[PDB]
Amino acid sequence: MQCKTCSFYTCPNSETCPDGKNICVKRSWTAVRGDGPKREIRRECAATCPPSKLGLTVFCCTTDNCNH
Repeated sequence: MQCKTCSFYTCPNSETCPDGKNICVKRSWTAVRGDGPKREIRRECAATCPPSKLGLTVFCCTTDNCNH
């Protein structure tokens, strides 16, 4: 599989995903901690997505680098 999972909000580069998983994933939530951005759209590779319960905005993708 291949699913880019950067920390910024615009990583068009490519990033294959290891492990026996197979997908792209992202979760976004607003939260003012220090000086970061607003909606933290963290990302990662998995079967469908992280263990989010959808309370967080999950965004997965069944294809090569998708969720930038």
